[PDB]
Amino acid sequence: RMKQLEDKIEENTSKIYHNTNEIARNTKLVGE
Amino acid sequence: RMKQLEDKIEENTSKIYHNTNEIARNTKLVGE
Amino acid sequence: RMKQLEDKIEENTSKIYHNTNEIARNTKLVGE
Ligand SMILES: [Cl-]
Ligand SMILES: [Cl-]
Repeated sequence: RMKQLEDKIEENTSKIYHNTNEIARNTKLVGE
Repeated sequence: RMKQLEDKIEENTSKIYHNTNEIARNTKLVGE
Repeated sequence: RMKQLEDKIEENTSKIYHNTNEIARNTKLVGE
């Protein structure tokens, strides 16, 4: 199971990575 | 411990799911 | 390995925590 769990953690890390970039884009677009 | 760790991973997956939707809403609202 | 995996999960939890706050800021700034 542990390798799969490491898989799942990495899938979450990747989703977070992309979300962080999208948030940054929104932050810039709402900024003055 | 492993079942609890799977729990925690799922709690993070769920938080990511909701954040992704909220980010999408912000993206649309900042869009032209 | 399990302690390290718990580490990694917590690093993701922390990234999510900060992203949630930033999303909230963007939500308020796009709000009427
Ligand atoms: Cl995770
Ligand atoms: Cl956002």
